[PDB]
Amino acid sequence: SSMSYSWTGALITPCGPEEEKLPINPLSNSLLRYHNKVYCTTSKSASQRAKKVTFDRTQVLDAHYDSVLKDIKLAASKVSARLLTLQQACQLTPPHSARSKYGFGAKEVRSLSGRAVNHIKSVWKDLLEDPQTPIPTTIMAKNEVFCVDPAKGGKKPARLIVYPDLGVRVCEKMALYDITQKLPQAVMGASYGFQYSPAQRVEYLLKAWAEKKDPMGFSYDTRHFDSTVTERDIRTEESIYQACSLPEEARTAIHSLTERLYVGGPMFNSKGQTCGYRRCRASGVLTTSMGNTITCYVKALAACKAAGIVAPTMLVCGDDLIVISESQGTEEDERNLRAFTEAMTRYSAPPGDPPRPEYDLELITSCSSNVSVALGPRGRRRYYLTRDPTTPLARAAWETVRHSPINSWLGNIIQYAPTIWVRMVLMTHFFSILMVQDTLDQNLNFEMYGSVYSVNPLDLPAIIERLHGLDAFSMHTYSHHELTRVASALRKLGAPPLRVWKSRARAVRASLISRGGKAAVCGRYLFNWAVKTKLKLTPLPEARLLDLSSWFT
RNA sequence: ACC
Ligand SMILES: O=c1ccn([C@@H]2O[C@H](COP(=O)(O)OP(=O)(O)O)[C@@H](O)[C@H]2O)c(=O)[nH]1
Ligand SMILES: [Cl-]
Ligand SMILES: [Mn+2]
Ligand SMILES: [Mn+2]
Repeated sequence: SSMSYSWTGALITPCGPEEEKLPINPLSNSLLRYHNKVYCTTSKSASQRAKKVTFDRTQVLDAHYDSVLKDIKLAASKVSARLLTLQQACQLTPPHSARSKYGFGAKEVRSLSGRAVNHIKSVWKDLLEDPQTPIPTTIMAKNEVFCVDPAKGGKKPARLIVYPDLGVRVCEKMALYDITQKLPQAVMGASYGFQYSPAQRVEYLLKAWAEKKDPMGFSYDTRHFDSTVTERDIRTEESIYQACSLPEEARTAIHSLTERLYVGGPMFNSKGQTCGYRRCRASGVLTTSMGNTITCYVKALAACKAAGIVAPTMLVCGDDLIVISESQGTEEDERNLRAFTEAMTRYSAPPGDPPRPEYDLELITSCSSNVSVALGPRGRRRYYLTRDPTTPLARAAWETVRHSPINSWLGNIIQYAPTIWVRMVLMTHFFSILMVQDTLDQNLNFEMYGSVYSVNPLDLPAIIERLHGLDAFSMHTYSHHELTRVASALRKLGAPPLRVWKSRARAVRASLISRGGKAAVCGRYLFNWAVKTKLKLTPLPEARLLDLSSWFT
């Protein structure tokens, strides 16, 4: 039995000055009017979060768990992984990664400066030689943007981010980067959710649904997952990494990282003051995503067995889970789900919201998204991935000296291209703004899973065809759920309604077309929905030539 | 902060 955290009373402090909202939002004040509703989480609310994630865990495992873990270790044993060289690990450091306390930053790391390389040499040697001394961490509040929600308390408190010095972060990669690239896929196979594009995720869920004689589905998410992860879960994570075939030196670093960093340690705020002690997942270590996903998978698969879920097909992404299985009748389904939740709760993975069984695929939300349905160019049902557009619209209106929301618009257009809210609202706004700026042909960054991809706005039609298919330009007759949710979100943020967007889009389309070239292709393909007499849209040659593999894997 |  253990407390997730203990605290000294020292504040969780900010890094520098927190971003200020301005009196005019010139890029987004034609998108929506209720800018008062759009806020960024700050260190100010960090103490409120701290309180909500500090609690006593008392975990109890059973034979279901023991049996699943056994099978996972076995599957792990088929993996061979290597150390990264110090230098390879250095080059995987993101360009703005928070600098070391020891006199260098990401720039020096990525260029293999001598002082940075030498410091990292001594960090690595010290990991091989001291398997015990706790490694210090910094605790920080995440800054992210949401729309106020009266129901859910108004403003969400900032999540807590916990990470070690840059020098240690490089070492983590040396020991574990290769494992992060191989282990989840080896132990989960098709259940590993991170490997799928939106269309592929959709295809997978539909496939799973059609395979059952009488399907039932549900989603699950753990409340404050990192805080629920126990010291023992983390040692079990090690035992799973150690089941791979590894060179001896990696075994030793992995063990030291586990005991000195991953299982816990002292936390300092940005001012250097002792803040607390952690006995749970540090979100910010290399193993955050792999560890979350695997430990979620272990618990959830064991809980399925404990609950009597028949013929489970799982999709797991971090602490986000969908299970599609054979219905045993709604009465047993409901009982089985309570047993599932009970087992997860024993396993120290308690729910934010209790799960419930569903028998219609539209009604299952996971990873903030859900499958919906519309009609394609030949009048066939077409399934696609959508989500509540509230957060995307709020982020679309985050505009400060330090931050442009244009990249946000782009990321949503790519990921959610077939949706009614992207097609009618975000595409219309994006193209209008860039045209008026005369920056249509300037490349933008599309950010995904921490990676960044340079995209030209005028290549979107090819990109969208490749990622979502040509159907993405002719979806119509969207679902009641989706029409309702979109209209409501637009009202809530003070944006024009869909019919006004349709009028704006007509004019955006005509302006694009009038420019000829790739712009006119954007107009014809991306806004064929806006005109009375549809055009016949044919496969784009450039789309065949595209390889977008890495974007969603 | 990590993916
Ligand atoms: O910016 C983020 C968001 C989430 N997570 C990790 O993913 C887990 C699940 O996140 P979720 O969105 O379900 O929120 P939580 O379960 O933390 O309340 C977290 O506990 C973190 O370990 C993270 O590392 N960074
Ligand atoms: Cl069709
Ligand atoms: Mn969660
Ligand atoms: Mn989650």
